[PDB]
Amino acid sequence: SMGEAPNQALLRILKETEFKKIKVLGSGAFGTVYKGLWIPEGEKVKIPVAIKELRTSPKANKEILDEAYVMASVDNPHVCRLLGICLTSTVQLIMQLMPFGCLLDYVREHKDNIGSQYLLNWCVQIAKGMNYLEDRRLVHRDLAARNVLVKTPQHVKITDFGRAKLLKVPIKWMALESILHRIYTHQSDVWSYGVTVWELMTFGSKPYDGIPASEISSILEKGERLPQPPICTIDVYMIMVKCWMIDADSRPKFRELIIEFSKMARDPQRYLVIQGDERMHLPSPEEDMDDVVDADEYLIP
Ligand SMILES: CC(C)(O)Cn1c(NC(=O)c2ccnc(-c3ccccc3)c2)nc2ccccc21
Repeated sequence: SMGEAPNQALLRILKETEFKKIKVLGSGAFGTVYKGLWIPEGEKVKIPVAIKELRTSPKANKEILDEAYVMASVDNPHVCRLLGICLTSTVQLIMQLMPFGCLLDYVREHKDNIGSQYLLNWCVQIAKGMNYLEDRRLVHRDLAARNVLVKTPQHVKITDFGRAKLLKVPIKWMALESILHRIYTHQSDVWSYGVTVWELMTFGSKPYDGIPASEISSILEKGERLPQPPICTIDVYMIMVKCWMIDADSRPKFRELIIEFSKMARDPQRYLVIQGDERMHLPSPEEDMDDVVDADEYLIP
């Protein structure tokens, strides 16, 4: 070809009869998400799934199918992949179940059991997910802690490709040039990565809390950034500050962020100071659960 390489991803279409809905997991601007089980007809397999549904019209269907295109196209351990779609009256996106929910809600609810090792490992895993999207020439355009999900406390993945593109908006996560000039690059995703880290290191504090969205661009033009979280050493805070430069190229690349956070993750208590960091433990690995298989172990030929 002359331009981008051909996208040879498989869009799998699933029957309504192949999966059960168990309960509702959430409802908001993103849509409505149900817990379910996907049982492929001719296989001794049960797959825990999230089933997304909109909150029916041509506008809704076009926009949700664009998201399905992008999700079906990605394949990385730190990115949520689409398992398939279902063509009932309402188009349903069938995704891998992330049992522990989004990372923002997780850090809020488990603040008193989250250690430096978990926080820094999460930063590494998000950076890998984003670096992969950069390899696929994809700008996420909505990276935040709410859009990172938790498969296990050890394993997180990036989600929500409803604004993802090739190379009411979230003003407080966006780079300055995105707010002013609608310019979006992988480096604008780095700014958002910085804000995402700040969310985690503050245990899910709202950025610029009280300051309205219209004040943000002039605040950033003057040079005011998000403050240093109590637990953050200058080493970690410097990296956030580097993500928030005016010059987009002067910000770090995701590959460098993988490197720096993985160096720090080898000696976590040198880079994050948390009271009682040693004694903390988070969980580690009704229904007939015998033939249950996680989607990550269910690979299509
Ligand atoms: C929105 C909410 C309530 O925080 C999501 N929530 C989930 N969510 C997924 O398992 C999932 C998987 C894959 N993708 C998504 C997606 C995709 C696009 C845009 C938003 C969410 C979502 N699992 C939960 C388990 C317990 C409690 C809450 C859970």
